[PDB]
Amino acid sequence: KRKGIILAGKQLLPVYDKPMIYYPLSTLMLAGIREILIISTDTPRFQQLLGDGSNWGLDLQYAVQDGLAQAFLIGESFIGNDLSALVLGDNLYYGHDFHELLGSASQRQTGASVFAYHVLDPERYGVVEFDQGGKAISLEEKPLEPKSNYAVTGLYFYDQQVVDIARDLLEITDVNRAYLERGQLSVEIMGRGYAWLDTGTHDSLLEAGQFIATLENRQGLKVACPEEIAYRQKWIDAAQLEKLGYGQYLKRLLTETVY
Amino acid sequence: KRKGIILAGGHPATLAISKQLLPVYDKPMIYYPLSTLMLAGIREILIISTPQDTPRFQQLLGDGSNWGLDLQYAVQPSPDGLAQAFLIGESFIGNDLSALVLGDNLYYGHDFHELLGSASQRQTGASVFAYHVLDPERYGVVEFDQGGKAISLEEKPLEPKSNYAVTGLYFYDQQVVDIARDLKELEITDVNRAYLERGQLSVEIMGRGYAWLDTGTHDSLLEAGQFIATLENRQGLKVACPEEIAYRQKWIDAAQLEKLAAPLYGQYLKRLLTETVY
Amino acid sequence: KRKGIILAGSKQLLPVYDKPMIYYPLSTLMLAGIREILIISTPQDTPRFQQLLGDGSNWGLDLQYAVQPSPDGLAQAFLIGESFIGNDLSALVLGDNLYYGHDFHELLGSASQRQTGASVFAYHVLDPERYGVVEFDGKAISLEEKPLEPKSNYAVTGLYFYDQQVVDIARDLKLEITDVNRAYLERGQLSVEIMGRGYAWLDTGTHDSLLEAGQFIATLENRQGLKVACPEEIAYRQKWIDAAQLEKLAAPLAKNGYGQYLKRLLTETVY
Amino acid sequence: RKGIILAGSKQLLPVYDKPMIYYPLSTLMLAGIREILIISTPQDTPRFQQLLGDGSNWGLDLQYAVQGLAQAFLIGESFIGNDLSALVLGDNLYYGHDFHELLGSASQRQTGASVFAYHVLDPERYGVVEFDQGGKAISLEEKPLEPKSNYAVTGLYFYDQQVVDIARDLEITDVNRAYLERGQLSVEIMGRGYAWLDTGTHDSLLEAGQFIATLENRQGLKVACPEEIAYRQKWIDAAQLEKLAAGYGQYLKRLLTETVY
Ligand SMILES: CNCCCNc1c(N(C)S(=O)(=O)c2ccccc2)c(=O)[nH]c(=O)n1Cc1ccc(Br)cc1
Ligand SMILES: CNCCCNc1c(N(C)S(=O)(=O)c2ccccc2)c(=O)[nH]c(=O)n1Cc1ccc(Br)cc1
Ligand SMILES: CNCCCNc1c(N(C)S(=O)(=O)c2ccccc2)c(=O)[nH]c(=O)n1Cc1ccc(Br)cc1
Ligand SMILES: CNCCCNc1c(N(C)S(=O)(=O)c2ccccc2)c(=O)[nH]c(=O)n1Cc1ccc(Br)cc1
Ligand SMILES: [Cl-]
Ligand SMILES: [Cl-]
Ligand SMILES: [Cl-]
Ligand SMILES: [Cl-]
Ligand SMILES: [Cl-]
Ligand SMILES: [Cl-]
Ligand SMILES: [Cl-]
Ligand SMILES: [Cl-]
Repeated sequence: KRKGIILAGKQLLPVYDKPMIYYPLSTLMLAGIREILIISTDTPRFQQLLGDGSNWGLDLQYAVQDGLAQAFLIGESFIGNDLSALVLGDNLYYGHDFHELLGSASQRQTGASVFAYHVLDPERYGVVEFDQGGKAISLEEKPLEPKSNYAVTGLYFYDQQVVDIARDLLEITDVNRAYLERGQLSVEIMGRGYAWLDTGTHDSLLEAGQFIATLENRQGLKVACPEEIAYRQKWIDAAQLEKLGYGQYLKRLLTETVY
Repeated sequence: KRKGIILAGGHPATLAISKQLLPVYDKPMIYYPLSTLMLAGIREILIISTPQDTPRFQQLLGDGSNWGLDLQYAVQPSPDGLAQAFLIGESFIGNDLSALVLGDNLYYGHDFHELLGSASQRQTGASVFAYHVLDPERYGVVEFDQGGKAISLEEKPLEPKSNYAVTGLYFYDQQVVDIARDLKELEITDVNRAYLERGQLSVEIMGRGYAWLDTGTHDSLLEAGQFIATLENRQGLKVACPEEIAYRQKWIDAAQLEKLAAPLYGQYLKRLLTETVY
Repeated sequence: KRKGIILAGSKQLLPVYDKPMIYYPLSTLMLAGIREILIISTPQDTPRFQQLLGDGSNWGLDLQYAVQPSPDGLAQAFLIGESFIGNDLSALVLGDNLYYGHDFHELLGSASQRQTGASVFAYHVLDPERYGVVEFDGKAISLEEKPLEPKSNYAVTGLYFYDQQVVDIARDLKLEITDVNRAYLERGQLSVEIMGRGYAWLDTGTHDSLLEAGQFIATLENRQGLKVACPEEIAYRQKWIDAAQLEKLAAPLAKNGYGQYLKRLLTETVY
Repeated sequence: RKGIILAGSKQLLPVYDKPMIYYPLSTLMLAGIREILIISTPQDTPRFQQLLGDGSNWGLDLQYAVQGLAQAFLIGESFIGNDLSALVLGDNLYYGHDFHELLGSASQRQTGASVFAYHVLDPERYGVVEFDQGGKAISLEEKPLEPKSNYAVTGLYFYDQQVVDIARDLEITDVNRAYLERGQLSVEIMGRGYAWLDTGTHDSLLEAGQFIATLENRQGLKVACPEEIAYRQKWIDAAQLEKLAAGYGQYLKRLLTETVY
């Protein structure tokens, strides 16, 4: 059992054709996570949008929020004794093998898993330094002189240790460094063939919109449609999808094989 | 040995410069299919184009020895079909395995090196890629049975059997030249159907996680440009930079990259010498 | 008579969305009523423009061609085109500039109809250091070529209207267009008209701006069902070519959206 | 002249750097209108109230009412009273040189109605206006199957004291035809040099966003910033702009210390 947390501290704005929250929600769903806590300021508006999630075969809970690590304190009782995963509300991911990348991370039963991605702008993120042999040797939160161009993405997989590490503090980078110092941090490369886009500024929200529109209008498939992912995980049956351009798309999913 | 062919066929936007010489954002369109053949490990490449455009590719790309490639050039007298590439490049292909790419196609995704590697390493039959599109009527369409086996190909069908379009990327064994010779426009789809009829066609799915973009219209060239710019300005890495791929294949050494970087894109090539990229 | 010069120092043969970049500055000179135009470019690019545009008689224009041996400055255009200009009023446009807005015919008309001094356009930009910057007291008091500390955010556009003085001013320079314009300013014969924020003046000179310019034109054109800076349209509306000539020009492009567009111009009133 | 914005949520979505409602709001403000009624759904009316307030921060008087497009004159009948009126739709964006003067001219007629005709690829989606050989408007059709022209009537309407009673007796096109039938409809051409964009679909909202970003990042000026328009109309002084300003804040500060023509 692994439980999910989305921290939305903007995430109700659409990226092209659906609310921004649908991307991190879809990401946790693709990783096989069904029990998800949405932490925000906005909490009632997410409740109004997403409900308890039983329409999508999910169990959605809500909590209200001083730092990203604070999510483990707020969701401590939600996490209980289970493995956890944390996603940030303003990140979207796209690529081939993304189901498998998440699967591998979510299936480790010990330590923590994070993803390093080559960016132009590493100073804006957690930066991970590698030695000559490609081993992760240091983490720095928004460094003035980055040790590498490899930014840690807003996607984190944690074992039962995280709550107690967070308690002894609030930077997510300190949590991740505590695992690294114990030799229990897995840093997987997210290859340049994957797209990890910021949706956090006026410019990047626009770029992300154009990016999704180009893929979707080319393929005739949607990126990060939660009802599709639910259906393909077999968390909802054809009857439930039937009940649930977006409506037309869901109908098409019942009458087409997509590989 | 597998040998590569890039077919760059043929207003008023393109009256001063053929389509595959137009830039997609920051580099000439030909750099994408060129980079694709290079990523598949192909170094000996024939560029077929119009009598007018062949000299301009020669002027842009040279013999390719700067990038550790062997580039040759041939002309297509008139646009009498895509299969005509095997007739024109028959002597270039000889008795070797071959690969055909179309000049106006752009590919991007994780495991693309591995997808190409697998196809290029088969020593028999033909390998093509099926991609889910909104607009299947514009392409070769591949129909699948309940067990996911390919059962038919149709060139630009009025009523497509599926949404799975065959991409502009083709891997062929020694049979292709003789199959092409016996065809009666000469369609690549007829070549592929001849393999399918012999049970020697491998149709690999190119997953929705890969981007296969058209660069063939004013609208799609613009979309493709915005797509590459977004990735490149996010990553600080280039898509389909031939000098990078050459360097990473170890077809050129750091000394050769330095020389190529000096006169120029140039700043980017210099950065490649002083950074580990996984 | 006012004679036009397009300096394209290749970039101006690249398309902005649906037509070659040169069609924008060409259309701009045409909208200003200029029919006799000299296209100055490199020895390599001059033949390619000749191949694209011809003598221009298809569009009721008289196009001539000259070469710039090496890129020794923008003012060099008046030395190269000295004989082409002769004793006539002149206009200079740069090959990588795109203009769009309401009253652009009237803005150009007014400038082209002055029979004395020089007329330039000041446009509020985020990035003034990249251009000639004009300082105001609303009277223009100074010009600086790509200043490190700009006196204002008002950039001088790539669009210049000159009287018979320009050739002799250019002859005595040591070669910046800004020095030419300052020589007029020093004589109190420089007219600096504001190009309002309601007009779009876009750079097409980098990978990023060429893309932005492309998206900009596509959005207008697909919204309106009208083209921006289509030379055959402007020629037809100036009555430099008749319906018969437009029909002939449309026929061979019949295949595509551009031929179809020219045919539509014969059977529709557009205000 | 009193203004009505009908926003029938979509008009709270941003076009690049500001809420969509800021464009039609800025349009009424540029036309010199300070008293504006925002009509929306029972659900969205409170959200506009929360965003915009009574508008006194921007030297405006903003009122709110809840909800065909002609129904706006019935709902805002008491708001309009005996005054001239102007109606804008919540999902339309306008840009061009002389837009202050185009609006000024329309807003300054003291009789009949003024609308704007714009050449579009897609006339069937709008009110279509037909012209005779002499450029006179001879007919209006609401979303015709066979459009008589490519000239769409924009979401921008100027009305005299007659409109409430015409509406009482529900398509905006019928209201406009009633004026046309009385020979009291002025149809001004909005030239191709102006941009009139739809922000009503996923595709057009994206296009509109890219369009505004390109202009704004080129000029270092904002399109349809209400605080700027208020300041330039002298409805608020430098002191009030300073308070409101305390990238968008930085922009308002810049407006106090720069001459912009
Ligand atoms: C062929 N396997 C790869 C799946 C394609 N991958 C899918 C993606 N991606 C393109 S993704 O993976 O990059 C992604 C997922 C969530 C958010 C953002 C991106 C998607 O958006 N939706 C979808 O249904 N699948 C198929 C799918 C989903 C779940 C199951 Br279970 C099975 C299929
Ligand atoms: C093995 N790392 C994953 C590959 C990343 N893949 C790379 C891509 N891609 C994003 S791609 O593969 O999608 C692609 C390649 C050619 C044309 C179009 C797309 C690219 O453009 N350039 C590059 O150098 N590589 C690394 C690379 C190249 C060659 C070698 Br050999 C090793 C690395
Ligand atoms: C009728 N006055 C409005 C002009 C609309 N203006 C036009 C523009 N503009 C949008 S523009 O003016 O901004 C412009 C012109 C050239 C290059 C770049 C922009 C245009 O591109 N094409 C066109 O035919 N006209 C009509 C037209 C042209 C010439 C004559 Br003569 C008559 C009509
Ligand atoms: C010559 N100046 C006319 C307007 C310039 N143009 C302005 C525009 N435009 C670009 S616009 O006019 O196309 C427009 C306005 C509102 C909504 C949509 C578009 C604008 O957005 N804001 C602004 O302050 N002005 C100056 C300004 C405004 C008010 C006064 Br009063 C004075 C100056
Ligand atoms: Cl981190
Ligand atoms: Cl990769
Ligand atoms: Cl095929
Ligand atoms: Cl995939
Ligand atoms: Cl100057
Ligand atoms: Cl203006
Ligand atoms: Cl109407
Ligand atoms: Cl106009």
